[PDB]
Formats: sequence, C-alpha cells, structure tokens
Amino acid sequence: ASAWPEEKNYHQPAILNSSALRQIAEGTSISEMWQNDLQPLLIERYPGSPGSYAARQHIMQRIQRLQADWVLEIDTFLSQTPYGYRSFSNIISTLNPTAKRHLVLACHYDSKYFSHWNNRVFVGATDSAVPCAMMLELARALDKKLLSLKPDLSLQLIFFDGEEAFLHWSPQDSLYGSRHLAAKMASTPHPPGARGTSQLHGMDLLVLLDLIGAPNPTFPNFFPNSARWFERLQAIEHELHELGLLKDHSLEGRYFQNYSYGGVIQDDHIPFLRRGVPVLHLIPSPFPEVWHTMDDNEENLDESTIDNLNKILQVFVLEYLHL
Ligand SMILES: CCCOc1ccc([C@H]2CNC(=O)N2c2ccc3nc[nH]c3c2)cc1
Ligand SMILES: [Zn+2]
Repeated sequence: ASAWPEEKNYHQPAILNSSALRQIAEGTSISEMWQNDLQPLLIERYPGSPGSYAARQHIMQRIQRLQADWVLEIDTFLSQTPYGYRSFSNIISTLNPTAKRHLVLACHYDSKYFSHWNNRVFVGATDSAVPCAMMLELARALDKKLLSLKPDLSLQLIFFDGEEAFLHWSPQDSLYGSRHLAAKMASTPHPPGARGTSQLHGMDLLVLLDLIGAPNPTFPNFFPNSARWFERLQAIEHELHELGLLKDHSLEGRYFQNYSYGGVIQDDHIPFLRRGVPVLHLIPSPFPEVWHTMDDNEENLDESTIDNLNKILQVFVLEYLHL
C-alpha cells in the first residue's frame, strides 16, 4: 500500500511571487562560483587518475563548507573497462537521507580521456565541469534556505564517474558510474527497512545537467512524463526575462523549447529511467560546437548564459521543494 511513492506523479510547484525571484536573482553570483566553484575542476579528470580524486575532494569541501547538513556518501567500485578493471566513485550529497522523497540533481565529474593532441589536454569545460559547478553554487546560494529542511521531500546531489567511454561508447564501456548505482539504488530498500520500496522509489525526479557553458543552448523537451516539469522551466524563464533579471537573453533565443524532436540522447539518467524514474534531462541539442575537442576550454564559455541558467535552476527547485 506504498502511498508515498505515488507522490511525484501529481506533486505541484510552490510558485514564487514577483519579488521572491527578485532576490534569488541576487542571491546567486556567478563569478564567485566561476573562481571558486568552477576553475578547480578544469583539469584532466578521467578515472583512476589524480584529477579524479582532486576533482572529488574539491567537490566535497564545497559540500562540507556549507551550513546545511549535507551527508556526502561515496560509491566506489571496480568495473572492467577497455583498459582492465579500475576504481570509480560516485559522489552523493543528500539532505535528510531518510526523507522518503528526493528531488535529485546530477552530473558526471569525470571527463573524457583525450590524448594530449598538439600537447593539449581535455578538461571537459561544457562536458561537464559546468554542471558540477552549476551544482555547487546552487547549494551555496540555497544554503540560506535549505537550512530550513532539518510533505516528506528534500534534495540530493549526485556526481558521476565514467559517464563517457574510454574508447568507443557502448553498453559495456559507457556510463560506468550511473549503471552501477541505479543498480544498487534499486537494491538498497528505502527508507531503511521498507519491505517493498527502494531508494529509487523516492527519487522524485532526476534533473540531469550536462554539456553546459556555451552560448545559445537549445534544450528540447524530450519526455512526455516530464513535460509539465520542462514547461515549468520555460515559464520561469519567460517571466524572469520580462522582469529584467536575465543577461543577454531574447524571447526568440530562449533556451528550453517546447518542441519535441527526433529522439533520445542516452546519458546517465538512463539506467534509472530504463528502470522507471522521471528524469529532467538538461542536454542541449545541438551540443556545443566544441563537444569533445581541445577547445572545450574555459574561454569558449559564456558567463551570461550559465548565470542565466543558474538563476532558473535554483528557482525551479525552491518552488519544487515548496521553499
Ligand atoms: C553536434 C554534436 C552532435 O554529436 C553528437 C554527440 C553525441 C550524441 C549522443 C547521441 N547518442 C550518444 O550516445 N551520444 C553521446 C556520445 C558521447 C557522449 N559523451 C557525453 N555525452 C555523450 C553522448 C549525438 C550527437
Ligand atoms: Zn562527453
């Protein structure tokens, strides 16, 4: 008779009021993040290397520094890769982890393995230090409000290893992080003791971010069972714009677009979604014109965009959590 799983089909947004946003637009400050959240991620960081680890620590410190009561839990494993077994580790960052329901956020901190062509390295700027670093200034910004969390539903933050693939994408050499977890998180009952429900059973919603940081992104509305949460993201945008809180932004050149399209882009939402969770996959289509090049660097980013895309995702969740 598990009622409380049923609670994400229908759950509505706590829509904020005119000058509620007008703070959130000033609670969030991009540069800090860009100096402090971001640039310590812009190093090679494929798995088994030191740039992993280093990426792993800098993420956690910036989830420990916070007043909110995060519990950071690690998921280390070994998993045959085309270079033989190796050691992976998802980050997790749940508020209130016996809370039955979690809005989830997500994004692979690893980064593809690219030969130092022309002596140059691949750091993953759009792909995806921006999502991770987007997923820190949330926390920080919403520190002040998340502290009130100490409708059984909070937040949680994940960070994936080996989304990418060492050599050639495939179902045995891609999304190593997700695949392993989404496994587990279907086997780890939840809350602790629940005899017919698994943590997934509480995963309200998998907002995935990925390939973020370049101008003029284009986010399709991939799914029918998460439109109403896609739409939510357009709306917020619509008016934020018409109030004056965005930066180099035009109605025509909006980000989300309620134009469903061709088809699927498989990413780390998948193993969960191939198990029956709502995703809110936030992946532009077209990708950036740099996607997997030694030009995915920091320059080829756009401040004004992520700043704008920063504001939207913090608002969305607030409304969501009802805070
Ligand atoms: C303009 C760039 C378009 O190129 C594409 C790149 C990736 C994909 C998707 C679609 N199916 C996949 O498996 N893709 C893929 C490949 C590698 C990735 N690394 C991170 N995300 C990836 C997605 C499609 C077009
Ligand atoms: Zn990639």
